[PDB]
Amino acid sequence: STGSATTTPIDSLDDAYITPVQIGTPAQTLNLDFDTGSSDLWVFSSETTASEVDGQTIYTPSKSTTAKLLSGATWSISYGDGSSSSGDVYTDTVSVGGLTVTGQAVESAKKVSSSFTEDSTIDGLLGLAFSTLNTVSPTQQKTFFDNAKASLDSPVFTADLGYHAPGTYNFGFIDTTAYTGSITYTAVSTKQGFWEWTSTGYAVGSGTFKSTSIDGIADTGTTLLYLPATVVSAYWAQVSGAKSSSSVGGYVFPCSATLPSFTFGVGSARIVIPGDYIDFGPISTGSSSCFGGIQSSAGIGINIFGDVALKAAFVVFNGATTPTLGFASK
Repeated sequence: STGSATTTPIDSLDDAYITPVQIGTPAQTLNLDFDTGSSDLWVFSSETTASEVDGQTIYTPSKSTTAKLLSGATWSISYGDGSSSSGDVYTDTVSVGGLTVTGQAVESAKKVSSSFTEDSTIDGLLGLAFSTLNTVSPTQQKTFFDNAKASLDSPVFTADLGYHAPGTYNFGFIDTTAYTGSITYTAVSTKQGFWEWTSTGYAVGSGTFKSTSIDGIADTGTTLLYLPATVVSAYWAQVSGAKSSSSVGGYVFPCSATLPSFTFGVGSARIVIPGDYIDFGPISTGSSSCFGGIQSSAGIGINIFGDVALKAAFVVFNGATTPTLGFASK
């Protein structure tokens, strides 16, 4: 089998991407944030504290004839950005772009933190990291991809995120029309449960390429590119008027400035992030100070190749017995 679904930016900055997911019988369609940095499929629901729902579409398991309580099961997650949610668990039928999993754990939120409530466009998350990170207790549950894997034509999914435009998640096949050149594959460590890999270096604009190993994660659920402070400083030093602002919480720059591209290494291959992808707009309405899309990972404890980086590529998440990642230009 295969599946293919369009993913759409939630706002004009590409702060996140939402993908429609059918849950239950009859189908309830929720728009979920596909997150290769986590491993829980959780939804706003009829069980979510009423004061914590503000515009989201909810899953109502009592209206699904295929929903079954996973008795005794609870879940609770905290994300790198400080947000969190928790609740209980049902199993139900979940379809993405034509691909159906029966018996998928659907984690129903009883509580969500303020940032989730405040984002009316995201109805939940669909985790696509390794199932070892899944928070369901007492019995850890499998991701949608893990459940689908054996049925897929090939045990892969691909992320093709758009810049200020829709893109595509495919399951079970590689669309050879969706990228240019060849796909370069690189090794993955699953030891932390992430799609963790080592970039071979970077360049800033037309500058020479610096060969240096940068361990990080391919994370569709993180908006920006977070890299070591050395790398980030080298980038922003090429932007007139850029500075790191403690009060804002990262590098800002005047919008009158021209952003250089940023190149990252995948083996001997190179992915070029155009300068415009690094502009995240005014820090506040009407401000002339713009927020940067490349920021320091210092204090996160890991480097994160988030959407800013991934949307410059066609990315293969290869779930073969030994997982790997593939990157192509597009």
